[PDB]
Amino acid sequence: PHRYKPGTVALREIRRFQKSTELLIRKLPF
DNA sequence: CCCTGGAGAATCCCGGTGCCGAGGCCGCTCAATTGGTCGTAGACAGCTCTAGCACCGCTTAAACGCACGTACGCGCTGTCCCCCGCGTTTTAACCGCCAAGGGGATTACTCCCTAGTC
Repeated sequence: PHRYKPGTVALREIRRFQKSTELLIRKLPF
């Protein structure tokens, strides 16, 4: 099982967003 | 007791082709310079006047050490509860299908506006 401990992918995924700069909110519901 | 070979998987990175738009080029174009005025407002004293610099001696009011003392931030213990990674499902926009008006241009019939001579 390729299950990582809670938070192991969290730091990576935070890095992924804080690199990005796009719109985080879907336009139609807004 | 704790370290790692192997493996799974995310990262860094440069080819490697397609695209749309940044920048250059063209044609106006309108607003900053500039001539003058004439009179406005601030620089230049100038008289004034007004609060502060330093000084004096007190007065106990705060400031600091010493000693008691005591309880709280922090670090130890344990459990427990609840949120995540992954697996399965369902709203959620997007692009095709159809037959009918709306309309904007677009051209055809024609009809009056225009203008000639026996």
